[PDB]
Amino acid sequence: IVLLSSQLVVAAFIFGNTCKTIFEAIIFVFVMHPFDVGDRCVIDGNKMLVEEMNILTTVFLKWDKEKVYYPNSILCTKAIGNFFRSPDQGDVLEFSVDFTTP
Amino acid sequence: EMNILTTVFLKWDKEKVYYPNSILCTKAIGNFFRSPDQGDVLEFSVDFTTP
Amino acid sequence: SRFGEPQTRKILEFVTWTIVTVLIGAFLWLVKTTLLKILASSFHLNRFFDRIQESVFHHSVLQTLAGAFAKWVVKVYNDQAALKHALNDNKTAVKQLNKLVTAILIVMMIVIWLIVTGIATTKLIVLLSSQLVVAAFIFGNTCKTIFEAIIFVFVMHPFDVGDRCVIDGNKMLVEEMNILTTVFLKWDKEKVYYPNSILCTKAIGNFFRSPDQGDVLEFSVDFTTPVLKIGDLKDRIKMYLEQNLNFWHPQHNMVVKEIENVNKIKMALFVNHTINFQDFAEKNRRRSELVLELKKIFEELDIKYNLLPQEISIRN
Amino acid sequence: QDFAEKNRRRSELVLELKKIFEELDIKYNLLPQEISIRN
Amino acid sequence: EMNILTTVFLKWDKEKVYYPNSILCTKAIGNFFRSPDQGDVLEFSVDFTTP
Amino acid sequence: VKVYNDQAALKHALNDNKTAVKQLNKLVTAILIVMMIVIWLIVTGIATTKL
Ligand SMILES: CCCCCCCCCCCCCCCC(=O)O
Ligand SMILES: CCCCCCCCCCCCCCCC(=O)O
Ligand SMILES: CCCCCCCCCCCCCCCC(=O)O
Ligand SMILES: CCCCCCCCCCCCCCCC(=O)O
Repeated sequence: IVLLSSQLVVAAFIFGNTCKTIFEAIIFVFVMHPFDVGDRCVIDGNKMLVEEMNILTTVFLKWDKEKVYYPNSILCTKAIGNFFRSPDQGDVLEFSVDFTTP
Repeated sequence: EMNILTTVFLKWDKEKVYYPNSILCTKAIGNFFRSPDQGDVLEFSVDFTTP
Repeated sequence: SRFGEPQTRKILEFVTWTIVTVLIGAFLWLVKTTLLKILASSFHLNRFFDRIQESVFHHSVLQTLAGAFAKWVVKVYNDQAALKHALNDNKTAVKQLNKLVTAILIVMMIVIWLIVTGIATTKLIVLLSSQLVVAAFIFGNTCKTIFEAIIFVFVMHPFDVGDRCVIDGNKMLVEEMNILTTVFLKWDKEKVYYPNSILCTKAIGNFFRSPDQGDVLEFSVDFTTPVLKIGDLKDRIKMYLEQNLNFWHPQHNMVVKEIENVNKIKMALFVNHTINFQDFAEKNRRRSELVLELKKIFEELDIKYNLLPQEISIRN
Repeated sequence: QDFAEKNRRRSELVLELKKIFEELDIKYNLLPQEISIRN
Repeated sequence: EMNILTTVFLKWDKEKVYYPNSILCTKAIGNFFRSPDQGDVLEFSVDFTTP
Repeated sequence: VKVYNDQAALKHALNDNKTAVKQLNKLVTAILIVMMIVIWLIVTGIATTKL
């Protein structure tokens, strides 16, 4: 019994960090829950559609439908926009005219 | 809205943004609500020869 | 490259414990074997079973035929090769995992035997304990790295061998997969060794696994272009796309984006290809023809862009 | 959530702005350049 | 030359450069020697009115 | 004389890619010697347990 417990401690020392990552990803997916499948999200300015959610990764489609795999261990530290959940959105048209325009 | 793990914000165009508190807490945050009357600037230029 | 190429009392106590240790060993052996079999199988069985069956079908057909055709025949052989390479790399990776695990299993069993049997004495236990602690630091990052690499390769599995992937804007073909590295070919066929410990933190694109992809043609026209010519441009583009349905889906959008000064209107044409971008050269050939069609339409409709006029004052 | 639709609506607004500038005769001009000629 | 702690490289102008292996271990490394025949690109532009 | 000069050039060209192995050998050996000192101290019983 002692020997078994001793090795669990060693394994923790060595692999605890990967277990930590998996757990953090679980919290991101089930507790924070920033998006669902089919939502358009904005990550680093990229407007992407969520195709699939998993524990370790999120699969998105870019505007040109390239499939992209993001580790959840990375998404956990980003600010994520979600258009699906947004209220009516606004916009801007910028332009310029001559100084002398009455 | 506010929560323990994440703060939710709306941008000027109203997209909804989920922003983890674990990153937000290491940033400097301005707050216009709590601010006193604020100031502003108009920059412009004129010709050198203007008297 | 594979792709892209042109005192019987004490004696019995001893024996009893030796037998127990041996059984522990067998148990762990069984566990080890089982986990590797699961990993090795599920990796492919639940992902490309169907590609294997397609390959078998086409070869059955070729054998039958023997009793753009050439382009088809070549594609059939290239796809079979890709599956063979994926299969061999998986077998290799699993064998490498097998060696790492077998070796640690053997070592721990030696230690277990020595201590449960009473052979190791207090001083030996102290030294073994220290050796393990020191090793824990030295090989600490290595063990972590290998573990993460295993999860990346077998669990996350963002790409297979032969897939055209996009990493940090670099469109690269996967040549080989291993536990510590992935080998990629760049568009100019430079061979790149890319560590998995880095690749594990990136967003990785995969064209092979993508649905039909879209594209954009951006352009500008003069601000004075009559709205009627803008309407004719939209109509002419629609007719072009509808006459080439082997290349383009009927759905497209013309977006007017911006008015700069009162001189320029910025526009973009959004189109949809009938292919994904695994064949990059083919994508560019189809796009190239669309760009030349846009050229032709502008000439026929007399769509122009002029620079703003400059007023000049002359002193002597 | 639907970008193609957003852009269609925005495009019509951009073209309306174009139309208004033309009808109201709103322009932009470059600053005049004085030239001295030494032949 | 290659050693355990460092790799020594020559730049195009033959400057001798010493890299810690500890930093090379985290880089993507191209290898021309091991590459298949390589390709290239010539970019250019022409007038819009070119027939 | 050309044959012997070419032989020397080739032996060096081949030995140049094995320098890392020679370095590893020295490292491993140093470790091995230390391990054997410790083994000697323990197996002969000369060392005591407090030390
Ligand atoms: C606490 C960690 C121990 C378990 C280690 C095994 C890896 C975590 C479980 C993987 C679940 C499947 C993840 C999604 C895979 C996919 O992208 O299809
Ligand atoms: C590792 C454990 C994490 C869970 C402990 C924190 C509890 C959740 C904190 C709020 C963020 C998620 C919002 C859920 C909706 C709600 O309950 O209001
Ligand atoms: C770090 C400890 C060893 C890891 C397990 C064995 C090696 C795993 C596979 C990585 C690639 C090494 C083999 C190919 C080398 C080559 O390119 O010739
Ligand atoms: C024996 C421990 C020494 C500590 C340094 C660890 C590496 C072992 C020594 C081998 C030499 C490493 C390369 C340095 C360059 C050279 O040898 O010229």
